[PDB]
Amino acid sequence: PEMVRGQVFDVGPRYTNLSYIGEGAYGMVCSAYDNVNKVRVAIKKISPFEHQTYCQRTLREIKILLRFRHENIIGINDIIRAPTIEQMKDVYIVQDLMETDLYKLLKTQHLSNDHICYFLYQILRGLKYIHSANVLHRDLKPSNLLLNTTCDLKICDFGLARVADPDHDHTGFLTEYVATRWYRAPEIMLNSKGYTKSIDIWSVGCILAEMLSNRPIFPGKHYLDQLNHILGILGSPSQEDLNCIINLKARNYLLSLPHKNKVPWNRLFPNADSKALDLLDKMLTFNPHKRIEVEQALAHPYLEQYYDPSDEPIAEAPFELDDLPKEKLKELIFEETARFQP
Ligand SMILES: *CCC(=O)N1CCCC[C@@H]1c1cncn1C
Repeated sequence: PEMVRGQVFDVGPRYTNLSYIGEGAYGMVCSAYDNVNKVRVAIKKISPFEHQTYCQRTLREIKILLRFRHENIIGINDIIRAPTIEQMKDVYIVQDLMETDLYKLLKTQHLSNDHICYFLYQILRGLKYIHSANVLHRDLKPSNLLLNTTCDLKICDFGLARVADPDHDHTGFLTEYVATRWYRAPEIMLNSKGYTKSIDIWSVGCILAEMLSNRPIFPGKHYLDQLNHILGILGSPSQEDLNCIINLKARNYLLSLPHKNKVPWNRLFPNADSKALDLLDKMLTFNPHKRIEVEQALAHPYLEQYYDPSDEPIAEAPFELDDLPKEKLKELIFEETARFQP
C-alpha cells in the first residue's frame, strides 16, 4: 500500500503519484493521478468506524453527494474500500481536484466586482439545488467553496447537512451548536436548531461581505461574542423582530442590551457595488422569516447578468440515523459504497 507521511493511504493502482495536501476535517487528504480518466483528483481518507457520530457524518455526506448531480456541487467520482465489512477500516472518497478555495483565495487576492458577482451567482445556483432537495448544508464558509483555474465554483462538505425541518426548529437560549462560528445566524444563539433554509442564506450573506473586504464580517472570538459582533453592525432588533422571539431568556437578553445603531453597509464597504449591498442587506436580515430566500436572491438585480431560472436546476428527488448504532452504520456505509466495487 502507498504510504504518505508514514501512514497508509491505500488508493490502489488506479491512483498513483500521490502528493500531501493536508489533514482535512476528518483525516488525511492527497491529490493523485487517476490512471483511467487521465487527470489528477482529490482523495480524502476517512476512518469513522469506532464512533457513531463520525459514521453518521460520513454516511450523510456519501448519501447526499451520490444523489446530487449539479455543476456547482462537488461530486463523488469513486469510493475505495476493502471488499468485505470485516476488512473495511478506511474509506477513500475520490473527487474532482480543484486548485483552490475561497478561504485561500481571500487570504491573498482582491476580488473584482465581476468575480464577486460570478462567485455569488454560483454559490446561490448550487444552493438553489440543495434547498430544492429539502437539504440544508449548515456549514457554508469560504473553505467549503472550491474553485478551479477558470473560477468554476463547487460547494464541498456535506457532513453537517440535514433534511430541513422548520416545524421542529425552536429551542432555548444559548443551545450549543456544531457549525462554524463566524458564519452562524443570530437565531442559532437565541432560539433556533438550524433546521430551516434561512440558516444557509445567513452564511452566504457573511461570505458575500467577506468577498467585499477580504475580512470576516462577524469574527466572534467565542459562542456569545458572535452575537455581539452581529448586533454591532445590524444594530438593536426592532420591536416587531423581538416579538417574533417568544422564548423569554432570549427575548430578555436582547432587551437587556444598550441600544446599538445600524452601521450603514456603504460605510463598511465604501468600494462595493450598491446592488451588491442591497442584496447583502437582504441576506443579513436579523429576522429569519424576513430573510431573502435562495430563489429571490438569484432574481436580485445584482445578479441580472447571470439569472436564468431555466438554467438553475432543481433536484428530481428531494430527501432515522440519529440513534442507529455504529455497527449498523458501517453496514450502511458498506452498502452505500458498493456500486464502486468491480
Ligand atoms: C470540502 C473541502 C475539500 O474537501 N477540499 C478542499 C481543500 C483541499 C482538499 C479538498 C479538495 C480539493 N479539490 C477537491 N477537493 C474535494
